[PDB]
Order: sequence, then structure tokens, then C-alpha cells
Amino acid sequence: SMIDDIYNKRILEFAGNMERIGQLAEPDAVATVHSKLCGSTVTVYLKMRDGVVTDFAHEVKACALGQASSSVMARNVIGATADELRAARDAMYRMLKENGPAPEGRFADMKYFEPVRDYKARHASTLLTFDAVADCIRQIEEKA
Repeated sequence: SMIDDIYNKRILEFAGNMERIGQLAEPDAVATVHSKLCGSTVTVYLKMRDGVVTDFAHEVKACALGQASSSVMARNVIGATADELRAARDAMYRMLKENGPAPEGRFADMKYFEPVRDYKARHASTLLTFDAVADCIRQIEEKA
């Protein structure tokens, strides 16, 4: 089927229930990431301390896969370490581009994004939320 494997029931439930949409009051870093192919955009607001994410907010205007991926991030990002987030982003890259395994731990819900591997046109939109968070981490780290 592939299409029903891509737009599964979990993917459709994620995209429809995105939490923490908006902006943060006094964020430590703000990253905006754009997919030039499809025109999808994700702006992520992040607060951190001692290597741990303490607050999160984002504004999403992406396809269903980008919405579903941003929904999983908003449910599991608070309380995660920078190493946990880079590992999930690293695992997401290797799953879609290198036939790698699905991420695990607090990002085990990305297993439902495995059919997107054979759908190259949606790879950028799905990774928008991961690259926006990693850019905020890189900003807060650079401030030293």
C-alpha cells in the first residue's frame, strides 16, 4: 500500500494534536528552519539549563509528516538532554537516508515514521523540528 503505511493512524493522530503552539516569554534561543522544496517552516523556542531542556514552544506550518514529527517533539523534548536530542536527530537522519533503525527511548514514537524512508520528498519536512531544536542547542552552547 505504502500510502496507508505512510499516512498511518499514528501519523494522523500526531499531526492533529500538536501541543505547545506559540512562543516563549524570554527564550534562551530561537531557531527558524525552512524547507525550500515544499515551503514548510518551523520556528522553535527553547529554554535550557545544565544541559537539560526546561521549556519548549514552536510555531509549525508544514505538511502532515512535518506536523506529526513536530507533535512527537513537543511531547518528549522537555526533560531531555542535549545528547538525547542529538542522538534522536542522528538516528532520524540515518533512518531516512542510510536505511538505519528507528530511534528509541523518549523518541520511540518515530518508529511510525519509518515508511517515510522511501519517500524522499518528505524527508526535509519531517526533520524540521529536529534541526530547529539542534540549532537552538547550538546557539545556547555557542554563548560561552
